Amino acid sequence: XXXLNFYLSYFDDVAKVLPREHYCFIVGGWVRDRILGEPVGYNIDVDFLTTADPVELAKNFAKRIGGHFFVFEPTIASVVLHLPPYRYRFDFSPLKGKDLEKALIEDLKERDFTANAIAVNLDDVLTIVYDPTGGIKDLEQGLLRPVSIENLKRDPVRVLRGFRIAIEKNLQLTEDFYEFVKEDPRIVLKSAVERITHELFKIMKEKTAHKVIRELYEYGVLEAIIPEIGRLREVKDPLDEHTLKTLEYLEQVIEDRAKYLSAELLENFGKKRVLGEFTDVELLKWGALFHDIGKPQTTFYEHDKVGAQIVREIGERLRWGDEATEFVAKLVRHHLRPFFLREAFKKGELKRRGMANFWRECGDIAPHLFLLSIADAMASGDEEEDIKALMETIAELESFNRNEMKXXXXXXXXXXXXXXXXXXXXXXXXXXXXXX
RNA sequence: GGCCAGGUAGCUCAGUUGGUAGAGCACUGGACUGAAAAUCCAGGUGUCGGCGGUUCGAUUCCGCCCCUGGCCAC
Repeated sequence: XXXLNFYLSYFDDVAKVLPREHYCFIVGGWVRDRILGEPVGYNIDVDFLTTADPVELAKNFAKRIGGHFFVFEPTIASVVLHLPPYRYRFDFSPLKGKDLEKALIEDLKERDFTANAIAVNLDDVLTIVYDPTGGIKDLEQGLLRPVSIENLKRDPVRVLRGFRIAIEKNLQLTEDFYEFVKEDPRIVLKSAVERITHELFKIMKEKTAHKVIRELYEYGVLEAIIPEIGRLREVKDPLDEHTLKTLEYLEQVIEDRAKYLSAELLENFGKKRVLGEFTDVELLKWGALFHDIGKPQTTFYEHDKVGAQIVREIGERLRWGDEATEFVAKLVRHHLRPFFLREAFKKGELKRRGMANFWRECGDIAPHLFLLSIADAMASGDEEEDIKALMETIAELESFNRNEMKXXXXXXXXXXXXXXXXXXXXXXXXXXXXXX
């Protein structure tokens, strides 16, 4: 054990439920988050270790705060409270033993990292902390240290969390972690697939993510999870450096998306929800990772379609959404289109036909496609003239869409009259002529 | 409570832009057979999980539910 800021309102609701003879402990992330003094976000996650009945506790607590109560999995209980601006999650876990303190420490020693192993008493919050793993000492040094490499081997998905949190909380992972990763990167494959997928996305969520992705490529964890990435190396132009730099540039372009896309294209950008907590932005970055996955398979003619099917296979395997992998695949197939239309514009051969076709085929990925094309044009070292030509091409497409665009009898006649419309009796006579 | 994948004949499974339904085991009858095996030919009354919505037309598109399975601490 080592010795106001730790306060959360709903902790009161924990005290008005929890019995007089039972004790409660605040454990894990929320402590670390607060020790770092990091801003409490709109998403709040708190973890508890209680000596009372987790089911009863969570039930009455949930009835108090007006959230939904549920249990899963050493069964752990949870309460979820969700309204549009803020979302709370409280995980309640059982703590049993003859000795309280010994049991608490016993639990804390099993956790993934030092900073996560810190715990406090709920009553002292409403300040003596428990960190047998010496978390705080590492937090002062800006270090993220696994409690044991055995703990990381027991639950290999933690190996991914290390990469995430270190970037997310801006900490430096210690040496034994990287050493152990170097040993067997493949270890992550021991835990469940959906957890790896979820962590991968959670990494793709933050804007420094390209650094972590590079770390996963160099340490070969990414290859272990996504084998098709390793096949970017066998072809020399450096393709892997090209794609990773394409990703970094895509994040830069994403931050600059306001000055590139028009207002109507920026309107709904980022609003598509995938896997519940993630947006089409993550899908954009994933699209940047896979933007050329087809070059090793095939000058490379068909590599975009091949890319699409490969991405589809990956989405199938890694248990993404159907709509998520569909979106990313569609993003990959069309990845070279703005360059083609750019080539049509530079020679002045681009007209209403090609624009109409472009907005017909894919209008949904248009902003994503534009940003991605810009990023790729940056990573390939295109001359400034070419870049500006591309951005003016994009300008022309948006300019075209914004203003300049304004048994079977039903099936063919309706479609034909709708196509011809894109004057009742006249059109009727036209349909009558269309019949013969 | 959240995400993901499935729901189609008794069992078990296909079906990328909307039309009228498909296989195999199994089951019934029949044929070659002293007999049978096994093989060939014929037989599917399916509220395409459920109720609405757009369409003349929904297994397919959209919306809301039901059921089964997989995941959900740090």
